[PDB]
Amino acid sequence: LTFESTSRFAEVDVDGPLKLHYHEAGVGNDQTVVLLHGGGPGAASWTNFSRNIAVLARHFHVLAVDQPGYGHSDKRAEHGQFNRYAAMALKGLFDQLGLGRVPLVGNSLGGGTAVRFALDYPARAGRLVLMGPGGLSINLFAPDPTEGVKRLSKFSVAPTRENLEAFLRVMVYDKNLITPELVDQRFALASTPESLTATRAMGKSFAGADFEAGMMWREVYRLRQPVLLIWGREDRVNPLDGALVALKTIPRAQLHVFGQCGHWVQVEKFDEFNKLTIEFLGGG
Amino acid sequence: LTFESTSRFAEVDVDGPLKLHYHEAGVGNDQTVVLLHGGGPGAASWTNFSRNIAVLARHFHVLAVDQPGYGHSDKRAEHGQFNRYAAMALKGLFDQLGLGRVPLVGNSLGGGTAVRFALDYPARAGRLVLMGPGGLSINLFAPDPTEGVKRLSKFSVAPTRENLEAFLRVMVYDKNLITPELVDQRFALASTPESLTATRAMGKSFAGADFEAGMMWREVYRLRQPVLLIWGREDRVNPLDGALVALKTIPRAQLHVFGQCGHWVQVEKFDEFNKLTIEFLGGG
Amino acid sequence: LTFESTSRFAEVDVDGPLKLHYHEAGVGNDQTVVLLHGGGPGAASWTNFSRNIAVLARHFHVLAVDQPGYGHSDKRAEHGQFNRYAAMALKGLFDQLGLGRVPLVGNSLGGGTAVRFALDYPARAGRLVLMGPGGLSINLFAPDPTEGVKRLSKFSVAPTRENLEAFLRVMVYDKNLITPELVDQRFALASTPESLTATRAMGKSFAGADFEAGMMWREVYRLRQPVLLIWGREDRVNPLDGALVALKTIPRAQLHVFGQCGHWVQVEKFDEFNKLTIEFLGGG
Amino acid sequence: LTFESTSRFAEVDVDGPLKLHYHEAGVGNDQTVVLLHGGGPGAASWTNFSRNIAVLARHFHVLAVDQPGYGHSDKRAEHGQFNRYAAMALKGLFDQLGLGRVPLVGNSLGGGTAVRFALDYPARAGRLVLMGPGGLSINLFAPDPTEGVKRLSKFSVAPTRENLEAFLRVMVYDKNLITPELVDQRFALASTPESLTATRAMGKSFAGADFEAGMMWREVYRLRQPVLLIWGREDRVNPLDGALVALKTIPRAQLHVFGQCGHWVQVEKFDEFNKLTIEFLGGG
Repeated sequence: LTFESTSRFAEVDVDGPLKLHYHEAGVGNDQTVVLLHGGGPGAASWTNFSRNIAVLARHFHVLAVDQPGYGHSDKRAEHGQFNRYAAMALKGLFDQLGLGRVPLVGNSLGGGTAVRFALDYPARAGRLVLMGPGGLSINLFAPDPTEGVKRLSKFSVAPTRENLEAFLRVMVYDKNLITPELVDQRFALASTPESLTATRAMGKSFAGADFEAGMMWREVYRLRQPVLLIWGREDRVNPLDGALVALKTIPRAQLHVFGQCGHWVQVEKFDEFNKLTIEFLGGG
Repeated sequence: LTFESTSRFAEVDVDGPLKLHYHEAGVGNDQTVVLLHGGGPGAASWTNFSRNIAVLARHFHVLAVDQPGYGHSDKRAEHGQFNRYAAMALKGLFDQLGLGRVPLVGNSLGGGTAVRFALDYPARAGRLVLMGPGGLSINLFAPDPTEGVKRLSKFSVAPTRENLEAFLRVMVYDKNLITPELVDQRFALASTPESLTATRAMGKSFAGADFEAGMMWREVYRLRQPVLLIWGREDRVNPLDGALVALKTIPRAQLHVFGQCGHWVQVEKFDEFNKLTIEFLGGG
Repeated sequence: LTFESTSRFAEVDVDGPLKLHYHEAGVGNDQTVVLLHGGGPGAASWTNFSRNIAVLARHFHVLAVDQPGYGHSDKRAEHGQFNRYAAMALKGLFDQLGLGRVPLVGNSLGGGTAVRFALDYPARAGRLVLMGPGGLSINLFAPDPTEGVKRLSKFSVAPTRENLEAFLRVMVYDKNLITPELVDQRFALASTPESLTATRAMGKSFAGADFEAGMMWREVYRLRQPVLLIWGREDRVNPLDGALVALKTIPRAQLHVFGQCGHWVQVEKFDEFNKLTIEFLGGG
Repeated sequence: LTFESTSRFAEVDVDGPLKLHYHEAGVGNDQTVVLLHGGGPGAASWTNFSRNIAVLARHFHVLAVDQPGYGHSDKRAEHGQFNRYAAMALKGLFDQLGLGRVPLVGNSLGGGTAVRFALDYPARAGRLVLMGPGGLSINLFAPDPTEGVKRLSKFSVAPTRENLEAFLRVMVYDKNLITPELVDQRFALASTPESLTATRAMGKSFAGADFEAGMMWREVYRLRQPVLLIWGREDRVNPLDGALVALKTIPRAQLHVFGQCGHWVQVEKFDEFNKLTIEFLGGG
């Protein structure tokens, strides 16, 4: 399984044609699952889930979608509240691919997209696995913006290799995961004018007319499906105190916290993450 | 300054005439403040604030209002979401007394009413002092219903002196405050058939069409005034974990927690509560 | 597998001969695990883990020990801090059975025993699975004693069927688990003079010369092994706020919270509990 | 009331002579209070409390003490656990001035020193006011080291004006308080070779034999006096989650949180902090 063998494109309508890149694997399997990556500079489906896709493709039909603004999906300069926009894109892709009800797996911004989609198209969303998700999280103790969010912002406004590497280092517990290669590739993707325009448009979509769409901690008491919250104890971007309202108000919630783990849960606890996900989503 | 010398009635309009009983003192002072008691069986303005009224009336024009369902105020068999209903009553009283923008002090249910008023009539509410408020509180750790709320429900089903005294015991840290006289004064009001009709009417109001009006932890981010949250560390009705969302999301929040203090803060910590409130509200 | 086929006895020295009852199964397997039940009236190894033992005996050599004061183990009227006493008993049993390093699974009082044993004999304790454990838990929000602890206490002082059934009902989320049969058997065991003497001696062992042995939230930063904290979101005896210091200070900690689950985690989430335990403890 | 008019030295014994510099005012008043500043680079009694000293000296006999390692106090290259060391210095000063039992006000590091003193010399410490205290704080949600503490460490390694100004920025909510004058006054003290030797000596002291002396969240259950914990809601050094164990386990705790306030509470919320402190300490 490679970036190229799994690579696919689809065009959907969100206020016009919109091209979504995604990765597909496990086409023989009967349960489809959708993976949604996080929102940091240079984030994409393959770079964020590359290894998880191989493992999960043994049990499920995996669709790992590059969210609008990211990877090889379109990077419009104008859109509404990012999660609402990304959820409409995904709904376009569900209709095109003929999907019914599908479980969703989302990290950070992708978690928020998964929840916005689950609230807006309740019949189409199955079980949710959310790794340090944005939107449903509300930092009851941490001053906002957090250190990790400030380092994300600083890169958007001063896109240097040094700012990118500062962000990558607060994303993980074990800083030896941040190789000079991984910084080289993320910087190259992240610092293109189109990726920098997309990040600014994403970051400033939260303060707009439909800003309440991002405040999903107000809404998640409406979810009826089982939801697995997964947190790295040492997450500096979306810290653990952000889990509490979702854990309290989602009727069929569970929470798994990993010690010695940051924001990149699916990489830093690769084996334990994949086993939780396969078991919670049934087993394919 | 007695029950009799301070007693007042007003007839206000809430889908028809509604008699409110209240207590008024410090008519000599130019700064008005409204006190709103909690929703415990047999609660009323004088039994819950009698001694606070005397101290506060040195500095302020004090209106302590028996909420609908309580004391000598009308006890309708049917109404909407209680806080919405009680806030509309209060709005009626404000127009009749020609009050402009007035600070509000409120314990538990009357704290929820204060907030519902401050949200629904934003120009009419000043600084808020809220002691273990209901509605804007959401217990992130405490399983609902709490031990305190189960005792409130039990009295509603089996209205005996014993069930009233079990409720009063979990309302306070120092159980010696629960005198046979206080029990006799609460049980006299609590056990009238009008009072018992008002309690069921209230329970029904939280499950009805406008039930979201009760979930003010989703809305307090909209409050523009200074808000003093006051908690007893040992509150068994609305425990301390219920303060966190309001403290995070109210821009001009402050929190004061008293150790060795339960749900009846204005009495358990009389002198400290009176001094905090006088200072926070600007001293007269 | 039955109460009788698995039943075993061993005599150990703790300030004199002490008889411990325990249940043994999976003698063919190579990994031993020790199960330690909770401290509520009538609690025992078979009644608390009966079904889990069958499942876990497929992968491990299960030793489910009746803690001193419980089941068919001795019920002395005098001992030191209960967890220290129970940990010395278990150390006696490890030596007698020729065990080396063994993982431990403990609910509530048994969790505290497992931790006290892991701190006092560090080489003998493997991975720990702790379900709403006592001792390492400190209720940062919940007033102590909790509702569930009060109902435990009330039974010890007024051992009626009605008090026992009140305790059993706050131990679980789904109150239909508390059958008239389960109340009949627990009451019969719990209300014997020897079981009532043991419970009082356990309950009053926490306020004695070695009281600091019970305050294990001060010590768990010394644990070096992986530890799985498991909590029912709706636990009313040892609520979730008690997890936070252990989750923070144990280096290799994880936390799994189950929504719609009380204190009897291993029964109320039988399948999800057994799968977490088998996976965390390796797989046998 | 100036730096010069209030300046004092005492030579005390801590394994040998130790010069402490302090500021004294309100020699007219019979109730003494000691103020202990935080451990930020270039912190001292006058830069951290100058204006508080003037207000407090209307009511109290104020001693504001430059802790060892700071201001004009001795800056030894080696010492034990800092708080233990600083508390022994303070004990020396108490005996020389013939102080009996005196209340203590302390921010961050000086809050830890206040508590270490109150534990180690229980008869000599009165009421404690503690603003974002270190040592008794343990961050149940915030990954350690916090953003604030990493900036303190970074200055220690690369002592530039820029690194000092980055530290000051995360110390306060209103960044306009960080004037070029304050930066110049802190950077003057911070960048001396004695000061930079005192910072490393301090870091080494937290990893040494008596490192537990620093973990006072394990010991504050022993405090018998009233304790006012004061927190800025936006403290990025010692965040609000660090208050919870101390608030739970100090019998006579109170907590006051200010919204729109960081780590420098005595200045960010000058008038409210001065009024709380004067009232809590008994008004003179």
